[PDB]
Amino acid sequence: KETAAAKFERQHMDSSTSAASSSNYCNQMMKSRNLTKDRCKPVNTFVHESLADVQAVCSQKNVACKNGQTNCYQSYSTMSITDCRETGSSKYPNCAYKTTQANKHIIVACEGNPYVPVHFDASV
Ligand SMILES: N=C(N)NCCC[C@H](NP(=O)(O)OC[C@H]1O[C@@H](n2cnc3c(N)ncnc32)[C@H](O)[C@@H]1O)C(=O)O
Repeated sequence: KETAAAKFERQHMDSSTSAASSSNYCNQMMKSRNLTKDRCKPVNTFVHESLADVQAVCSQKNVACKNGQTNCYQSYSTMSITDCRETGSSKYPNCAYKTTQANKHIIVACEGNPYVPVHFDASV
């Protein structure tokens, strides 16, 4: 059964420098990562850094999470990311996305032993 850490990897990790894809990065990735299965996940961030650099964020800048938890962490360096956000005409199961590429500081929530990212909180 998928661990919280595994799920963050499937949902958010795409280690590859930058978005690369055949047609439309978000439409393809949101499908392939199973984020269109039971509905159109409305917004999803992919991170294009190594797993090691992302995991490292759990010991970087401690910040409050959007939901009021205190177990979130902001990266010290900007990171390559892509934002996927569902278009207005998107309707499950015909999920369609707008692709926005960015280099920003990521904020992840981290949990467990070992203490690793389980949730993608914000980009700053
Ligand atoms: N709710 C926040 N802060 N973010 C949700 C949208 C951002 C989206 N992050 P995500 O898919 O990794 O996580 C969203 C889910 O995470 C739950 N969630 C919100 N705060 C959380 C937290 N502090 N820790 C674990 N899960 C949290 C939300 O209810 C959503 O179900 C992204 O990819 O950009």
